[PDB]
Amino acid sequence: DLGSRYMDLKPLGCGGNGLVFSAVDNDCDKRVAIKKIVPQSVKHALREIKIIRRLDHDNIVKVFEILGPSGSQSVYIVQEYMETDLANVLEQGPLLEEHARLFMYQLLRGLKYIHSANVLHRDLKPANLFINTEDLVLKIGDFGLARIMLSEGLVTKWYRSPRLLLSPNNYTKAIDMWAAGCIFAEMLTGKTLFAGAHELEQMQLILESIPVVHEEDRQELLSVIPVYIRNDMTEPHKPLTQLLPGISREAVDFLEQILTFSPMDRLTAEEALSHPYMSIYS
Ligand SMILES: CN1CCC(n2cc(Nc3ncc4nnn(-c5ccc(F)cc5C#N)c4n3)cn2)CC1
Repeated sequence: DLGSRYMDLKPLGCGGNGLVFSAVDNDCDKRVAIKKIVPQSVKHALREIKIIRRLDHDNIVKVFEILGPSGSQSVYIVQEYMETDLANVLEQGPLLEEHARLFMYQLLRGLKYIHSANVLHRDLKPANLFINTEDLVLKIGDFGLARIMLSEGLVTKWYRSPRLLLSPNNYTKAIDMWAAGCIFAEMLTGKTLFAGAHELEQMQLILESIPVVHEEDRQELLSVIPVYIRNDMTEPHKPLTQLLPGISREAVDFLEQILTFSPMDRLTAEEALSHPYMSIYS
């Protein structure tokens, strides 16, 4: 019951920072999502506020207000209420190719925007992608958004690129592109593309399906895991076509251009939108 504006406070879940509540705005009779934030946390909240406050795109969750002691402009981030998240949608099964393709287009539009603003998403995963099922609108959650320049066991590693498994602190625009490809594959199958228990099993799963076409990358992998490194890494044992058996050639071909081992062969959000597979939303 914090403030006179935000009534009927009901929990929605838990973010990587704090709790999320669902509340009704008293000014306009429309629902909002409020993030409560409980030092090193003070510096981390200051950066997050400055960024998300200046971003406004159709595929980025809208941030309405920044509050503190009960409606004063701990911190409270008031943002738009979305019907559900992608994780919830995919728990009910895979999507029709037309829906996976439409959400991928929106995800890429949202990424092209934040990348253009030199912001990246450090935690791109289906739980951070919000959906309004009637409108078929996908929006990228604000938590995780950062400038390009405790509870560790609870952070998801399944959408991490091979480069991010090898250099865990270095974040780039390309790492978001890998996660976008993993999310697309998951929308089509309903299953996690690479579901490794630890960083070692993860890399082994990717290496079973993704070709290593550069000697620099193969030399780097030979130092980390010599046993599962062959002389010809150009031909995986279980390629992407085998991991997505029911889905179309067009979709697998597009995904093969995103799920590249090296960030230098990978399509940027802008290049992926220009690809004939995405360019169909004129
Ligand atoms: C457990 N499962 C049940 C369904 C649930 N759900 C969430 C919404 N709407 C909604 N709209 C705008 C939001 N902005 N942040 N955020 C979050 C909500 C929960 C959370 F953990 C992290 C974030 C973050 N960032 C938002 N949720 C509708 N249903 C998701 C969690």
